[PDB]
Formats: sequence, C-alpha cells, structure tokens
Amino acid sequence: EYDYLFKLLLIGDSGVGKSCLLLRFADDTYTESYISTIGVDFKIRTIELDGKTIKLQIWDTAGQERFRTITSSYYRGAHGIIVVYDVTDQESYANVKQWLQEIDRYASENVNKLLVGNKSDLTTKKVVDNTTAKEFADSLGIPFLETSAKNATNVEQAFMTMAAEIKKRM
Ligand SMILES: Nc1nc2c(ncn2[C@@H]2O[C@H](COP(=O)(O)OP(=O)(O)NP(=O)(O)O)[C@@H](O)[C@H]2O)c(=O)[nH]1
Ligand SMILES: *P(=O)(O)OC[C@H]1O[C@@H](n2cnc3c(N)ncnc32)[C@H](O)[C@@H]1O
Ligand SMILES: [Ba+2]
Ligand SMILES: [Mg+2]
Repeated sequence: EYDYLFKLLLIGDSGVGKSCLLLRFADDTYTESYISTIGVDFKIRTIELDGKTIKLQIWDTAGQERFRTITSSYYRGAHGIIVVYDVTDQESYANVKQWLQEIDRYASENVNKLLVGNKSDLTTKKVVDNTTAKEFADSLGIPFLETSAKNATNVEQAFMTMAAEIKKRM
C-alpha cells in the first residue's frame, strides 16, 4: 500500500533521451531508434524508498518547440522536474537555462529539480564537461547526475534521488 504519490516531469531538448530514460526506468527496455515524442507521454512506476512505497506518475514531454505551450500545462502538477541534456550536445546543455525558465514560469514554486546529463556512455563524444555542469548545478542548489539509458547507468538513482528530495520536504 502506497505511502506517497509523486508526479514527475522530464523536460529538455529534443533528442537528449527523455523517452529512453523513461523506457529504461519503467520498462527496462532501450531502443537506438529516434522517434520523437508527440505531446506528452505518461508512465507509472512504484519504488520503495526508506521503507516507504511511492507511486511515481511520470510525464515524458516532447522537446520540440511546437509542443511547448501544451507541455507547459503539466508543469504545475509536478512535485519534481528532471531537466535532461545530452553530454555530447553542447546546445542542449546551453538550453538548460531556457528549461529552468519554463520551470519558473509554469511550475509550482516549491518544485524539486534535478539536472541530468544523459548519454554518459558516449565517452569519446562527450563535449559537456561534468565539472562544468556540476559547478552550474551547485551554483543553483540543484542536484546533478550523469546517466546512460543505454547502459542503465544512474537511471534508477536519478528517479530515486528525486523522490528522496521530494519526500524530505513533506
Ligand atoms: N548512446 C546513447 N544513446 C542514447 C541514450 N539515450 C537516448 N539515446 C539515443 O538518443 C536518441 C533520442 O532519444 P529519445 O529518448 O527519443 O529522445 P527524446 O529526448 O525523448 N526526444 P523528444 O523530446 O523529441 O521526444 C535515440 O536515437 C536514442 O537511442 C543514451 O543513454 N546513450
Ligand atoms: P494530458 O492531460 O493530455 O495528459 C497526457 C497523457 O497522459 C495521460 N495521463 C495524464 N495524467 C494521467 C494520470 N494521472 N493517470 C493516467 N494517465 C494519465 C493522459 O491520459 C494523456 O494521454
Ligand atoms: Ba501523447
Ligand atoms: Mg521523447
């Protein structure tokens, strides 16, 4: 029986791997194919944390600009928002500031945030230095993790740490 029900949103630029992060966490599957999300997709996953059962309702948003006014509708309900960039794509990291701005515009004032640098397995094509991204996230008091949906690395931890932080402030 459920102790908490948290709503999470994944946002960030098209092609950074939001959908693959959710597929990995919710279905333990992965695809190398690129099929952009139309609007917002939804999955649930129940986790156990600190002896508590937490149901997570997770919305995976389209990163493409033409969906953006619609995706904004889901921001208010979120307890936690995960902002994803691709560690091989500098512009996706540069657009983190824009995404943080969407959060300020549309989200609840007390929303928890996490910055994720995805595709950490692409070690030879990495252009966003993790010390840079970590200094950035520190400067904002936002937690930071690098993930690989492909190799499963830190995927469970990203969702688990987000839940932990939500649970602490209630
Ligand atoms: N090597 C590697 N490739 C990844 C990883 N995650 C996603 N990809 C690849 O990146 C591409 C885009 O992934 P996808 O999850 O569809 O991106 P998205 O952020 O959901 N795009 P949109 O916002 O348009 O729906 C796919 O070709 C996918 O296989 C990762 O951790 N490692
Ligand atoms: P929008 O409000 O159109 O939602 C986008 C998609 O997510 C599905 N969905 C949203 N919220 C839930 C809940 N709370 N439970 C189950 N499914 C949900 C919508 O039905 C849309 O397809
Ligand atoms: Ba949809
Ligand atoms: Mg997607």
